[PDB]
Amino acid sequence: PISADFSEVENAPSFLSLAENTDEVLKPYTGLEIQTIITNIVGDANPNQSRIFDQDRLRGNQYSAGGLVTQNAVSAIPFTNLIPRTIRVGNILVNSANRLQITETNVSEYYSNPIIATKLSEMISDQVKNNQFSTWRRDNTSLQGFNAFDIATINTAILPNGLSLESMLLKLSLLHSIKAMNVDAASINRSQYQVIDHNTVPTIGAPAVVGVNNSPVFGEDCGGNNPVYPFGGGTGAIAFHVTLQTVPDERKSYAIFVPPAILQATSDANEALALFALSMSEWPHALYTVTKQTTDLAGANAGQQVFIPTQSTIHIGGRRVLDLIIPRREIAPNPVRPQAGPDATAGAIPLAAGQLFNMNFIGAPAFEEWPLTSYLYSWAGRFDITTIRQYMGRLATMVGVKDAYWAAHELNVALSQVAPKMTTAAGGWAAQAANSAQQSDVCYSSLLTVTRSAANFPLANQPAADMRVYDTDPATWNKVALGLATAANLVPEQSMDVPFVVGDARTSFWERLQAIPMCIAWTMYYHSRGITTLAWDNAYTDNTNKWLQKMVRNTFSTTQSVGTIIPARYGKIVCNLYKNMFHRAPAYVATSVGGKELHITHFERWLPGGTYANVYSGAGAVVNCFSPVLIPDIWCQYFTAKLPLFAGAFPPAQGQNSTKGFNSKQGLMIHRNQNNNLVAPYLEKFADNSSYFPVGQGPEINDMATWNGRLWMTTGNVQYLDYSGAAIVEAVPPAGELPVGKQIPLLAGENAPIELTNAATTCVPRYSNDGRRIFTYLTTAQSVIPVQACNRAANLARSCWLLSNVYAEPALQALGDEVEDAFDTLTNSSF
Amino acid sequence: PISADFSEVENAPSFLSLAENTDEVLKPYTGLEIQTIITNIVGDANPNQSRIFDQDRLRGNQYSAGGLVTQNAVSAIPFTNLIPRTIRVGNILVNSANRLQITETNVSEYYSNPIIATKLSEMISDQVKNNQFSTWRRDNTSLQGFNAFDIATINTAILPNGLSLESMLLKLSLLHSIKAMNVDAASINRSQYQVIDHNTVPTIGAPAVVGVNNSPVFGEDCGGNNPVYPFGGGTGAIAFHVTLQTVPDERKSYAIFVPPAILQATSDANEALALFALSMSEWPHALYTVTKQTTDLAGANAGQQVFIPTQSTIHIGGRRVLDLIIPRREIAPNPVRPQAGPDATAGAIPLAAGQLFNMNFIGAPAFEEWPLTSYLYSWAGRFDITTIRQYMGRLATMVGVKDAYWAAHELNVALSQVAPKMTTAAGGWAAQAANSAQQSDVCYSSLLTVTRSAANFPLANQPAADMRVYDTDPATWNKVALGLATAANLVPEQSMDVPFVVGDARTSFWERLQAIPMCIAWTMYYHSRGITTLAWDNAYTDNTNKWLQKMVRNTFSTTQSVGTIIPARYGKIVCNLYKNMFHRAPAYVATSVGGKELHITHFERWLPGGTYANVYSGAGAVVNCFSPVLIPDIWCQYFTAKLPLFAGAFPPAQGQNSTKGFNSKQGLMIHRNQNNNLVAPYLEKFADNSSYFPVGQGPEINDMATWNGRLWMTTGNVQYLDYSGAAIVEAVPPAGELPVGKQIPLLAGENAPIELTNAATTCVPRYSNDGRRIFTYLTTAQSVIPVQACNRAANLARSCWLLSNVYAEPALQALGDEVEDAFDTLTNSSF
Repeated sequence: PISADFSEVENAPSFLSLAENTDEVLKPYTGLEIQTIITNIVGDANPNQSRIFDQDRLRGNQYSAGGLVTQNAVSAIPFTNLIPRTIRVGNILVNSANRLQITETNVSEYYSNPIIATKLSEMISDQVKNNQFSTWRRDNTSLQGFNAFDIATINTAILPNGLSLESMLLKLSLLHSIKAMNVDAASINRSQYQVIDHNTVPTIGAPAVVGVNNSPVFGEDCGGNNPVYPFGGGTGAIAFHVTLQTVPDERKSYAIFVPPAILQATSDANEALALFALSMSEWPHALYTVTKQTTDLAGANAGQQVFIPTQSTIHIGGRRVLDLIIPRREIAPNPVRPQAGPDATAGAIPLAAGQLFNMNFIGAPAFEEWPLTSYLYSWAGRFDITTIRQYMGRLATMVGVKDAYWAAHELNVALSQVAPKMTTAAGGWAAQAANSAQQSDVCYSSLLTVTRSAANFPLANQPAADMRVYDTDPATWNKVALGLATAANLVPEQSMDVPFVVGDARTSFWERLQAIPMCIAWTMYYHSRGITTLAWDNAYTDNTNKWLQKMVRNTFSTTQSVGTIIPARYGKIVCNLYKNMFHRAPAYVATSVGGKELHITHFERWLPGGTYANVYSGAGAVVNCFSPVLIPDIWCQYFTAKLPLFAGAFPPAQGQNSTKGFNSKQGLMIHRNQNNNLVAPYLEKFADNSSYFPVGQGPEINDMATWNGRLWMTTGNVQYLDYSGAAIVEAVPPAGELPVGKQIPLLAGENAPIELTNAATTCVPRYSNDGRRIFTYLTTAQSVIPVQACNRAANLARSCWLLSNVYAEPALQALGDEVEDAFDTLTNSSF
Repeated sequence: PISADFSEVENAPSFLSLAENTDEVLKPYTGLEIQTIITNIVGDANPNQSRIFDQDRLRGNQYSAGGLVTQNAVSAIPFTNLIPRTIRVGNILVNSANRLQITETNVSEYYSNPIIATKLSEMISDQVKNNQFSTWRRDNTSLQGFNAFDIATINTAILPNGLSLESMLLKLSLLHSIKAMNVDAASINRSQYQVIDHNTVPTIGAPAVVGVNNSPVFGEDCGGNNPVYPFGGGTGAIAFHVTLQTVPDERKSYAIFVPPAILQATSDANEALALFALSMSEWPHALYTVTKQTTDLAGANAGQQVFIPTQSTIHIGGRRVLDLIIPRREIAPNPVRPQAGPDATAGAIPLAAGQLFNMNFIGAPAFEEWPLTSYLYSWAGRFDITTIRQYMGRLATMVGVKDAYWAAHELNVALSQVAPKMTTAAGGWAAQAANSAQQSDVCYSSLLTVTRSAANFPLANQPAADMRVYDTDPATWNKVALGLATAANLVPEQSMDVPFVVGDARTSFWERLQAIPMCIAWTMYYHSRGITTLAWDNAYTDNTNKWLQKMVRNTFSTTQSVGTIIPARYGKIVCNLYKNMFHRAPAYVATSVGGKELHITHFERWLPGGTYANVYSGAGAVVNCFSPVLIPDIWCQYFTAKLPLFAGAFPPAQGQNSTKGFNSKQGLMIHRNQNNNLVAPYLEKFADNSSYFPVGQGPEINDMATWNGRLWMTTGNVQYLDYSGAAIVEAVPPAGELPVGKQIPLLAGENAPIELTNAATTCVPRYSNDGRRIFTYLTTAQSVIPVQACNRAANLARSCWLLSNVYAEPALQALGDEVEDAFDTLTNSSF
């Protein structure tokens, strides 16, 4: 919450009390909490009436330090899943001189929720089979579409993991988030076409065109019609078998049963084989683009920019050769529909390729492999989000897809909503230049720089992994999609129990708002202890200060117990800084060591390797200091139930008292080194007895003093020196300049932020790369009013927002269970 | 205290309740109370870390009447003991075209705390002496360094006064305050080199050079090496005798015993004869200068200004011929060390004079007189404040010097910290011009103009006395420094019991802050009744209005009872306006009528003769009206525990209500004379029934109406006319202009005061020279919003400071009893 006076800066919760464990069961963060503040929609659903195109930013009055009120001053929503591979430089479109930002997961099978053979599986073994041991009979007890010698080779030795529908449901959770950009124009913001390319105005009118393999720079049309995989040059292979006898002799264990519940006479019914073959194989199969008509700032040069979404750059899968076994009607003996296959058509795209598809091959003979990047390229303009929604409802009737899609969905939001770093400026609204690394350099919500590609596409290098995600194995999928095994995370449901995000037009708006509390929780994690940006980068193996290696060691997921993931320590600190600070729990998955079942969130599955949230200067130079700051503060304050005390709104100037500090009555002291000219704030009592941290000590979490340090570097002329006033190794901003948010184009009657209002002031540097303590200093002449404001005998004029705090309770309808519809109050006893 | 809202303007204490008698014992005003607000030092002692050079002014935010906030706007500390005898005119140094400001005391012996012969004195009489009346023996019962016929002529008829160590301890309290300007550069402010010469920047680096008899203008090098006294051309005479038999036949009663406790093998031990001969004789012996390297505003013309401190212009003593009797070792009969004198050396300065000292004469023969202005000129570069401190500790071991030095020290502060008058301007920060009487015209803290010299130096005119101070007689000093008499103010002590100001580098900073509550108490005395400046000047003998003669008659110390000072009436009003308003008592001395012992402060020992605190206009013209206003208001408000209601901060504009007034519900009425155009505020009910005061009536103390009169002359267009709107004899400021504080040079990021913020608004004129009442008027058109603000139906936009009230409790350590030092916790039972 933002502050009305100093008596609620002072009576704000601490960090240690707000990072404690919580035993409450909390509702999921739906993204509607930020929505019902920054838009005209407070109540309920609105089809096309609510113009979300214009409602894309934080708006409010501001109050300057000089006593003036700015009327309509805006802060951008700082997250988008769209990297502009065509940049508007000099009011005209040119190709990007920048590589594409790629991520990579760490897909591996772990001990999920345990699995058990059903009464059908004990029925096949006990009866039938066991009874063929006396009758000399080799009859067929065919289950629904498969041979008895196909079920008999699967009702066998079961792996003791249990499956997690996570990788296939992130691919479904991911192509959904791509294919939901072409829904309308007044349902997708214009700010999220302007987050990186800020010299750009997209248009109401023509919607976005979600294309595939048509990006104009650095390869990236990975076979525009001769398609390969983007990660690794190769085309894969798919084969549609009717028996396991046809799978040649080599694979036969990798063979995936397509269950007959996902293909019924309810849809196109042959697109569902492509969503199944796309969920089970590999992401990405192709490099999707989003092309939209844009215009420059005044509006002359209307062209079409090419974007590439971030979730088409996430390398997940490792299954490139699929052998799919198809249900054979009711019951038939083993044999162009040889054995009564319902279908296997190619698609809708003509696809002149290496096997030369013509326009749409209908073919399910015995072996006869196709390519897989080709077979998925043909079904790349057909995957609209309504079809994905009803496919999810057909999945939900046989397995439990409610909680696993929401965990996979905020996994998508965790590694897909990606934000440009910062720019250091004095006032408000600085950005970068065009055709430069600094405009396109970009970070996660975890304050962690996204790796861009090193060489031209399709890639042979395979960069380091970023996140540990699970996967469906084919061998357990073949028996849980067939009634032969069951678990507690796999209990089936109805299509009403599909989450609200699926098949809705408002996903590109909601998913960029779900990523803001992730960066608030990581932002408050990285700012309680200020280790700049250099003592985070080369911190994993520094032989100085064993404390710092323990910090970076524990933050990441590098431990195990039995064959399963032990989640990270200190990512539960971020999770508790999410549940306490937002009163809403993030979605976990299950992992079991043995018996004991414990929970791991995207807060606990990151991996080491990679630099952190850097800040740039006005001329593009690196200012690796402060702390890993991303989005501007007011996001890390206003949209918050309980923000810890060191991060706080400087309260408005009401009477004679505006902004004060914390003095030696709270256990603090002034540093006051060698020279008489520069003095430091009221830091801790340990600050004068250190000067360099001991090899197992770090910055003590004091929010009286971190407040009191950002209270001094808001003055506008500070230097970040030393215990003795000497320089540091770290790059310092050129003046009294702070990291400030990204500037987007304005509208009519709508202003830019004024002075340290769209800034990030909380990033107080306290721990240099060398292990020495960083002190913020002022001249003796220019520190009298800050020292007396700490002593409550003066006041400091600071700028603020003129908003008020509401923070409503959760709705739990979210446009996803509108079961009030009159035709099921009467079909209600039958459920 | 400054006001948060109007409900604490209204609920402020009155004048009559705040001038009442108080029975509390209060702590002394140490000067640390102003310090712990206007500087970075709140806690404790700081050797050279704390740069007091830059921490020399009141700093804070301001709020204009137009709703704007000024960030760092400064008010100067308006007191210094340094008159610039070299003025920087046109960025370059020239000699002053102005005479030197001189004061003069009224040294006389009064009935102090009574004195009584000890057991040693009754031992000399009863035994020895009385027993020589039977034995025909003329033996020597020598006490410590003197003959028995030297003690026998002093153990005699004792005067019934008792001595007061006041004149010698003001001379010691005075040369200390001169010789503490050469301690450092970052321990003395730069504002106090800029109080009169405001076109000047002194430098960190080279310290001040405390010279002697080297001033370049109007004589003032009173014998640069042939030295005379500055007050009266003459050189004096000193003689170092060993017996009273050598003192020729003429003086012999004026002969001063030098006690052997001030000269021990602990120091130079011969400088203490010069501090003794300087305490006992005459002030000043020479005209000390303080030369410091200064630079102009931008910084080009680095030169050295010559200053003369105010306490080297205070004429105290009347003893020009000293005959000092020296202790003769243990025991020896009467006789270049003839009779075992320890020493009598000349000094360190070569001193080509009328007796022609060469460099350092060591000489104690029998009579052989030296000059005294010569003997003290040689010990004029050696009196550093550490030696003065240990000399004070050697005095404190034999007599009680704790309370008498503090009374003599705030006597020094009372008649040494001296401030330039005012300049009338509309906004903030007006000063005077260079090489003009008006820049150098200057006042006490008692709102009383300092007399400058009439003719060239050494002076034969001897101006009128300013203050009644006591003195040590030699005849009682010869027996209280010898064990023959004792009193209650003379009980001996330890060197730990020497006050904290002695020998510390921070005296020039602390003494200018001790003088601010003196001028607050006198400022609130002179403003409760507004008698302008003309009915104070020629008010002592005006045959009109017997009330006014009683005011000026009683304010000054012109009464007696028995042979001792009766202190002034109405200076106890100022003393009670000090103890009630500051919760800290000023240091008294003792005077006894007989039996009854009563107390007289520098508040009760001033003398008539002399003009009062005039105000100048922008062009230098005299504006003798208002009331004797000196320092700007915020000093007479913020640094205050309980400021009476007529002086009050106009509260800040918070909501719709900012500043209101007092109407006929509080017993007031509007004057409303002959013409319909000009109307006056809500004055008293007596204001319309007077028009001229009766010959025994004066302005009734009403703080509802004095507030309401400064509430109208803050508007910016008033005239001070009459009962009928006619002019007055007094000089009126040229427009709606008020007396405003002195402008000093600014620093980086540091502003000037804006509009009536560094002003003195409390000086409401209410009593003309003619005995007629002065009314403040507005036009009928421009008085509707003030009248309705009095009726609480409107608001007035006034400017204010954005500070807050703290006013801490006294410390009582003050860097003067750091007895916690580990080597006397173990030597603690032995004290």
